Amino acid sequence: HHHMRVSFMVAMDENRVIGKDNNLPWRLPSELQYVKKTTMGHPLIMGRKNYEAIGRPLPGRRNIIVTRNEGYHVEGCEVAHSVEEVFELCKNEEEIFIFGGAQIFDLFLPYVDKLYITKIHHAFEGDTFFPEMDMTNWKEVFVEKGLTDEKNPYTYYYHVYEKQQ
Ligand SMILES: NC(=O)C1=CN([C@@H]2O[C@H](COP(=O)(O)OP(=O)(O)OC[C@H]3O[C@@H](n4cnc5c(N)ncnc54)[C@H](OP(=O)(O)O)[C@@H]3O)[C@@H](O)[C@H]2O)C=CC1
Ligand SMILES: COc1cc(Cc2cnc(N)nc2N)cc(OC)c1OC
Repeated sequence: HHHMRVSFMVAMDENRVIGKDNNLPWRLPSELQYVKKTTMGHPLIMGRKNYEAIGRPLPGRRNIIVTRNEGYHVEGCEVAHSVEEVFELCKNEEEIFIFGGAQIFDLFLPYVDKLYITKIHHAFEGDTFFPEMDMTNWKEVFVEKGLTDEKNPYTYYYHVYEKQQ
């Protein structure tokens, strides 16, 4: 139905960990620079817990917060309460980025077209995971080594996948 391309933005470890105590388990500013680069001028779709961990709006992108809380408001952000209400707010967007966390990944699971996933080669302690996925009809179309250095102390790779509709 939806006219906008539903994309997933995620970084996860060797065991699909994406979260530790409502926080990222690693510090990788270069990966965030890639995220900022890839997502510029596009909607970011965030579960309320994800947004509040980030703490403030992110520049040059539509910020959309998913919550059941009907009284919930945030400055320079937009609040949706259902997948459909998002599709409404995004009815004229070309591409949209589901940005997390896990509950919000689960929610949009059946709608994903494209998949921007950063794979990190390390086993972090974590409580929050990226959902298991049926990769039938999916094709890896891109992969490249991330920048490892003093400020980015881990080995990671940028993967992009596309569902053959
Ligand atoms: N490594 C990565 O790429 C990423 C990691 N993370 C990490 O993941 C963790 C957060 O994930 P998680 O705990 O799942 O939190 P979420 O970001 O998914 O927040 C879930 C919230 O969204 C709202 N919500 C959930 N389902 C619905 C629904 N069906 N309808 C309306 N609103 C709904 C609820 O908000 P409310 O209770 O207010 O109504 C719920 O508390 C953190 O550790 C974070 O740092 C997050 C993004 C990316
Ligand atoms: C850009 O800053 C943040 C980003 C994220 C989520 C995230 C991080 N990386 C990737 N590849 N995908 C994602 N969805 C989660 C955060 O929570 C701590 C952030 O705050 C610093």
